[PDB]
Amino acid sequence: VNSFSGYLKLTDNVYIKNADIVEEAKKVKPTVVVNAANVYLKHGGGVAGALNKATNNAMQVESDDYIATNGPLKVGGSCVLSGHNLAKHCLHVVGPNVNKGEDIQLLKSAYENFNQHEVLLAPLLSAGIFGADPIHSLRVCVDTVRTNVYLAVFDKNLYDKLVSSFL
Ligand SMILES: Cc1ccc(C(N)=O)cn1
Repeated sequence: VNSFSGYLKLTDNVYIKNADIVEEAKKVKPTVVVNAANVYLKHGGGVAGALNKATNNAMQVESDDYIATNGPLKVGGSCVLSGHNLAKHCLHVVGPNVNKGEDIQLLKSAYENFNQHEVLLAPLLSAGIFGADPIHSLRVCVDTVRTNVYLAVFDKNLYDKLVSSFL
């Protein structure tokens, strides 16, 4: 048993809810919250800008030190950093950004990072301002992630479309 409430069960391991991932993280304090990161860990908008704002910019300060030491992530890659006031850990995962012309085949590689963690609170990778089709992102999630993932979908309209179109 875990602390996640109000989710619809899609599969053995994937759950979904219409929720603000920031508000969900603040309530649950999960072991792992996933950030929709870019390779530079520049958290300006969307899930990343919202998560970073909720940490009072401490996520960005930590991220800048990580990049100064290690250089940029790979598209499809990840790093584990602090969860600050939101979670124990933040898994920063880089899905391909369609609005930058990145290979959508890298979405499966991105979701494979989730398998290193038994339970995660996450957004749909490459959705929102990353430009991918969220229906596709949910299909890749279900077909790739084997650990227990609790998906937070900000848009109520999109949430309802994801549920009603799910095979
Ligand atoms: C303020 C806020 C919360 C959540 C998101 C999101 N999931 O893109 C964006 N902005």
